[PDB]
Amino acid sequence: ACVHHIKRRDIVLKWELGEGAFGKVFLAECHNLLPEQDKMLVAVKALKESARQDFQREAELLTMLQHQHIVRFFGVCTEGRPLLMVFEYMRHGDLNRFLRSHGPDAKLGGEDVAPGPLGLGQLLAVASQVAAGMVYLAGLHFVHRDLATRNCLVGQGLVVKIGDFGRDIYSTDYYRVGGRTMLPIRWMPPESILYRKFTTESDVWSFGVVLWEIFTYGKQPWYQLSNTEAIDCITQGRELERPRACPPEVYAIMRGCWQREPQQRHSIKDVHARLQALAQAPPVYLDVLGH
Ligand SMILES: Cc1ncc(NC(=O)Nc2ccccn2)c(-c2ccccc2)n1
Repeated sequence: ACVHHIKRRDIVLKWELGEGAFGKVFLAECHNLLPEQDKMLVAVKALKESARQDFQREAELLTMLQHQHIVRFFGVCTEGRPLLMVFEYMRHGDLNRFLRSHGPDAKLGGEDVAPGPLGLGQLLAVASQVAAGMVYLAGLHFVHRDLATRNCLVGQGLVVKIGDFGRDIYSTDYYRVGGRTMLPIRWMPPESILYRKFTTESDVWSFGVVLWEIFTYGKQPWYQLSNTEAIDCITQGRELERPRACPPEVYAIMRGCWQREPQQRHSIKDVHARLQALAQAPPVYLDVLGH
């Protein structure tokens, strides 16, 4: 257990940010966490609570996964109750709400983003960041299982990072099975729905769905269908349409994440190289991509 610890006197709760079942998230002030910083803002998760052993293995797993496009984990506070998990605070909240509030369906302030809906270059910078995080996880042979824009965070400078939360204003993004167990069906490949198989290969299908969410400005995949109607066409080989804001070159990336045969799909190292090239592309080349 190389899990970093924090003393409860070093954490000062300000107010709530989010809530769930196995938690509730607070914005807090943390002292002596990072040198030269003195005091910094963090997101503190107070746990529900015998799942202390479940919490410990989860803490050990979050310590292991530390990268530039993975939501930073600082440590736990085991001294007293409730048990606390400390993470980095992300000014813009989750990627889904960020997309919806910077979309054509938004009513209105410009420090990190220009007026109006996010541009093609911004949307691609957002997609390449999520891909870079998936390259690291696939590299470590880690299978996410819940890759969606509602599980990504956006920080100062439009830095996008991957996490895994519990949500609850995103209940329609899940299909309730055994009165407790939930599935993000709309984000799952046929092998996961039909055979209950989840691998690195299935994560690229999910990233492909994330790519479609980015370009639809956070709209739900298969929104026009119910959960069973969604399972039918996912298992029957039906693909999501090209988003209005999506150029054909990018739709070619999504389609390649959606090759039914898992082994016939492009690697995440590939998808990332194709997205990084488009994000780092000059405006002249990108203006040609936009029609
Ligand atoms: C309004 C708003 N700002 C920031 C947020 N979170 C973070 O800055 N970090 C973080 C880290 C780990 C787990 C959850 N959140 C959240 C939020 C709250 C609950 C769950 C999802 C996101 N919401």
